[PDB]
Amino acid sequence: MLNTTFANAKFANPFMNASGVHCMTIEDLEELKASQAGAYITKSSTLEKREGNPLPRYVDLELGSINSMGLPNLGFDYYLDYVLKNQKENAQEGPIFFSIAGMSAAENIAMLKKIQESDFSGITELNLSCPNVPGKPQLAYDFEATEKLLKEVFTFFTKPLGVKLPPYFDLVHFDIMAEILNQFPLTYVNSVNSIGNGLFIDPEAESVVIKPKDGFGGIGGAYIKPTALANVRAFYTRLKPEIQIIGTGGIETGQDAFEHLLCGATMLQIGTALHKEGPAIFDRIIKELEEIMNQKGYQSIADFHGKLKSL
Amino acid sequence: MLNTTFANAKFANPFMNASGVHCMTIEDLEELKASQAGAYITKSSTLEKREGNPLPRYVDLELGSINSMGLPNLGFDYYLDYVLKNQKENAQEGPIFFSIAGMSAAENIAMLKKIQESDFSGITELNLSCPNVPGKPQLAYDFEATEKLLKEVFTFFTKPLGVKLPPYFDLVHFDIMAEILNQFPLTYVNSVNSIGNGLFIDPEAESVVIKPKDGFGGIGGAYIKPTALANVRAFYTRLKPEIQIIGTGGIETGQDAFEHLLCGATMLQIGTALHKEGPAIFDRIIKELEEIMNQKGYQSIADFHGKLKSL
Ligand SMILES: Cc1cc2nc3c(=O)[nH]c(=O)nc-3n(C[C@H](O)[C@H](O)[C@H](O)COP(=O)(O)O)c2cc1C
Ligand SMILES: Cc1cc2nc3c(=O)[nH]c(=O)nc-3n(C[C@H](O)[C@H](O)[C@H](O)COP(=O)(O)O)c2cc1C
Ligand SMILES: [Mg+2]
Ligand SMILES: [Mg+2]
Repeated sequence: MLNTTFANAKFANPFMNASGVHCMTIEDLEELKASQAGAYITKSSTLEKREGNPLPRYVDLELGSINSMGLPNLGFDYYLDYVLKNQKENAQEGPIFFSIAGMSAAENIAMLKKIQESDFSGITELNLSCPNVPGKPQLAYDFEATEKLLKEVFTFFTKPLGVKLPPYFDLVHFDIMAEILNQFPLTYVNSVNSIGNGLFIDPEAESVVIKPKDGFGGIGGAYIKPTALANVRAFYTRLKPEIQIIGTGGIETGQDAFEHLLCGATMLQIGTALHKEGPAIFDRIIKELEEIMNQKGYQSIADFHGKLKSL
Repeated sequence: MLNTTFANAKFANPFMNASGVHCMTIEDLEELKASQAGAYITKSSTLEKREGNPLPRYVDLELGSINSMGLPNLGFDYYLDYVLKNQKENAQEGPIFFSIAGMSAAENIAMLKKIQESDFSGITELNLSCPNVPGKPQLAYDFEATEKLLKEVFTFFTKPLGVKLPPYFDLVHFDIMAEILNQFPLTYVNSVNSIGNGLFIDPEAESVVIKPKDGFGGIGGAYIKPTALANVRAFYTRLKPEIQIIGTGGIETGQDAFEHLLCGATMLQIGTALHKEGPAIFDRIIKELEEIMNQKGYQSIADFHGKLKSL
């Protein structure tokens, strides 16, 4: 019942891991391949391997999570080499997603050039929103810089490309971003990355809970679902139909998934919940969503996709 | 134990209602005066009385609330007339706060000029962040427009003035705003107003829960505490000491209050929790905070104010 068509490809279901969660190593990736996830994406990579920020840098919270990982990853070449080899095995339905988060415009262009020249036939996700890199603000909050980068990207990148965006909180910002994005042959928009620079405090110790950036980190989980749903819906009613949407944020139950789909998301990514539960979450949430559909008499996501009703 | 000095005035405790909650009518205000709240603030007013947005426009949520009130208020003259008469009675310790949220720069300047010319001896709060006025984005997200307005304001406004700000999620934005604000003889910064344009969905009805703006509304409550604490802390380490801070967002228990104070807030405002519990909340939360202080051996807020520890 969850069969999904996205980026002109077929997926068994819309569920995926969110970049950064359970996708650091080849072992992690193979575990996602073995799970019931409809598709999976690699950890955002940089040209060179990164150790990331000092620990502790991730903490589970009652209402979600907080983190400042600092883009730890095994490097662009590691992930490219992996996806290229798996591609040749045709051992999975649906292409693999490849996330990149260059430390600079030049690095992003360099990696995109390499992907374009390689035989990679999967999907690429350009991360314009990492909120945990010291001294490096979220690019997608600089509309001018974002448009400038994308224009250069599309002068050469012809393969499927999506952009991971930070959350927006003003309708005019959605209008501005949509106008910018609609001018490009983008495959999709992924809303949203973590709510940036939040803070969690241990009242007993009177201190923060993560070491980097004086305790400031990206917030995920139940805390951000209202924002995530709003972003998915706001872009759904503004983006040209050629640009599909991946919904990310606060997805833990079939009900949460149902809500994102009702808003307009086609694919769904799970971050915090997956970090806590492991790959087994996919089998659980798929069953929860199917139960909701069965109760409503729905046999396909098309029966309710994007049909959220206004009052 | 909670005696507080703010804007050169003395308050019995730091607790107040958040503008917009339990402060619409004179009756509401008198109820706050009768409560244990250390101080209170009026509903943000406009030059003309406003009916606000269509109902339903406010809904209680398990993790907080969502709303799109649309600035319903009885008009500037109603509130000014009230505070002026109440001022003459000397029936309360600490000045009353007066919030204004003009529909335009001209409207804000007009109200500020009227306050300046009146005998009002209390504190004024300029709302630069209402996220529920259709076609009117949050001014504080337009740094240029914000600085331009404040420069004009301070060419004539000499009375205590604070600004209610929306939440920021990028450290560079805190830097930019702090630089702008530090050039003025501002009395305080109030962080934060609601997380803007969030969405809540009733999965059974497959629809939004508020009527205006297709269901998009300001999010308050537990959902936003991480963001609220971060904003209070980020400005505390960036603002010149002359500018104090009012912490607002996700305050429901003494522990939540303790956390805001630990971050650097001097006064504390309660929105969602007060909306749900009523003025009795002040008695409860004051006792909860005092119990926390007693267990830690603290006899004054100065014992921990702004002392949040980094790792
Ligand atoms: C530990 C951790 C690491 C993350 N790293 C990345 C990353 O490398 N690239 C990216 O686009 N998003 C990253 N994110 C953000 C997620 O992809 C997702 O957007 C966020 O957690 C919101 O979803 P959630 O509510 O399900 O957690 C990370 C999140 C977490 C919790
Ligand atoms: C029903 C309602 C009305 C509000 N109206 C105003 C307003 O007129 N002026 C203002 O500065 N903030 C207004 N706010 C926002 C609050 O002052 C406060 O910043 C927000 O609710 C975050 O605090 P909380 O987590 O305790 O609810 C309103 C909030 C609610 C829930
Ligand atoms: Mg599989
Ligand atoms: Mg009283």
